[PDB]
Amino acid sequence: GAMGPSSVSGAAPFSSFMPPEQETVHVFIPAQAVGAIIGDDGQHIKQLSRFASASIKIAPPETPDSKVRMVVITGPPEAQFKAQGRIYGKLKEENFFGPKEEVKLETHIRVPASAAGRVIGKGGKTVNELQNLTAAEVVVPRDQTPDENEQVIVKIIGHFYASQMAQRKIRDILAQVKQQHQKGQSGQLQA
RNA sequence: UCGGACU
Repeated sequence: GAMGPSSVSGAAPFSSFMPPEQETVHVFIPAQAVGAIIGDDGQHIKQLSRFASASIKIAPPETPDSKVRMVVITGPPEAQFKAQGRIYGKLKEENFFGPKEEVKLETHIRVPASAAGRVIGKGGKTVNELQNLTAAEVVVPRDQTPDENEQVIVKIIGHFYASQMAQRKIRDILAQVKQQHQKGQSGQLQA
């Protein structure tokens, strides 16, 4: 509903719209915590957009899991690190579940189905390593349960410092797997 | 040494 005639035609058609084809993570916070993030004039979450340099979209009560709300963080690692830690710490400052409890969010990151059992380490090894030492609990889907685009989602349950280290290591191994797949023997023992 | 677990 923007009926702008646009009669002005400059040699430089400055397009004010931006396509968020950036790295998109989905992390959810309890519905009570959503009130703290969104509640501030209903724009503080949208402030995160420019602040974290990302396209911030908030989930309405659409999905049956509406006991929580999934936030759509579309942006580079800049936004991933900034927004994720920002909201994570925000749950702490808001004295919801911070002084008497540790904030435990679930970050969904994009992993290829062909590497689902790879990011979990050599048989749930990354879970043991990251949970015990880093306090980052990493969980994968049962076997894979893949999307047609061979997409699976792996969850990070922990704390800001842990989650960042975990998601970095996961994508670290992950990326190098796909590279090894391409620049190698694909996935067969022929020679 | 690239498998599958832990919820």
